Amino acid sequence: PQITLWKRPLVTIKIGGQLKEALLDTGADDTVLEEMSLPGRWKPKMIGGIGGFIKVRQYDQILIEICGHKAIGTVLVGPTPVNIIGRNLLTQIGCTLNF
Amino acid sequence: PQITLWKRPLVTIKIGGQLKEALLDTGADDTVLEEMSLPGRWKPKMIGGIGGFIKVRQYDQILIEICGHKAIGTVLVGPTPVNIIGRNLLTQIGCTLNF
Ligand SMILES: CCC[C@@]1(CCc2ccccc2)CC(O)=C([C@H](CC)c2cccc(NS(=O)(=O)c3ccc(C(F)(F)F)cn3)c2)C(=O)O1
Repeated sequence: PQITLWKRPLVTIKIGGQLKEALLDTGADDTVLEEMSLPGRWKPKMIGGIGGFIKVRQYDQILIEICGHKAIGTVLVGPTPVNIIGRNLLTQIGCTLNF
Repeated sequence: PQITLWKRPLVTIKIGGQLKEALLDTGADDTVLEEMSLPGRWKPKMIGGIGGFIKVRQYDQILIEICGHKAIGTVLVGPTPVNIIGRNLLTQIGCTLNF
């Protein structure tokens, strides 16, 4: 698809058989999801946004479908205003910025 | 321009006669720049992101050049860790996400 930016670029994702809404965010290095359970072990990560740093749980090799497109990679879980799909997964589904 | 997302989508902008580097961010509602002076009236605003909220100064009807493309709109100025071009100006240069 081609997504214009007049509205927030919110898509449906699927993770652990659950549908969720997520923001496609080209300013994010990483993908950050609201509190949920994921399989396997996690490792600690600190990430920075406009309001400062947050502590998140890093889960590697997580299956996630984004607007119909399969991706498998790192997902961080922590206090975030919205589920964010960052460049690590935007690259996997073939996403570019065009103007 | 077609921009891949392997790396941070950083572009050159021109604002108030100054050349600056800025992040194209499809997740930001608003454009927010690190501290600088801008002409005209401003009002205080609070904006949220990862890490919580920051206080910014809001300047309307500001002209910016983004990779050669002229855009006018609201520019916020405050303690952001990076210059961010958000959707309010990305729409004006006809920027889309494609996959
Ligand atoms: C996962 C980190 C995300 C990011 C990284 C910025 C960065 C880059 C390189 C180095 C250091 C830091 C990019 C980003 O889009 C935001 C948020 C949206 C998630 C953001 C950016 C710009 C402005 C706002 N505030 S706002 O009022 O314009 C706004 C508020 C809420 C939302 C919502 F959709 F997320 F809800 C979007 N925009 C928020 C942020 O806070 O940091």
